[PDB]
Amino acid sequence: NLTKEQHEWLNGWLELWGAWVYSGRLEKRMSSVIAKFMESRPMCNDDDGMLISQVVDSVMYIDKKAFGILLSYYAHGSSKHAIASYYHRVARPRKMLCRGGGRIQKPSLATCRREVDEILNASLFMIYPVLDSAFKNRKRVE
Repeated sequence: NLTKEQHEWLNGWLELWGAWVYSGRLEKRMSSVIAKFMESRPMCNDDDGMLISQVVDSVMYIDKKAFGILLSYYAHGSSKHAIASYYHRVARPRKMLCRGGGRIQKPSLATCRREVDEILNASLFMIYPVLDSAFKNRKRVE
């Protein structure tokens, strides 16, 4: 988990970046995931939008599911509850280790809400050091 101040800082940047992405300003070549997402609010400037997009793509490409959830929340502006409702609606049957033995069952809505929150938190944790270093790298060289 990030500290409260680190979260406020990164969440702020991701809100600005998300609005910039949603306005269509990211070139398709810079991220196929973002481009595919966009085929289906104050904003940062273009230099910052590109820098953040390169950071996010370079971190989140490993987990397309989490990447999509990040884009739903920050770019489209969907609430965590709205993302979890759809996540729950399309969820696959899972092997659940219950008391007395395992069973096959689709996850509850409460479980899907917790998982969406955890996925967003884990994504911000991964993004934070890379974005912090990206801004510091730009400052150093320029």
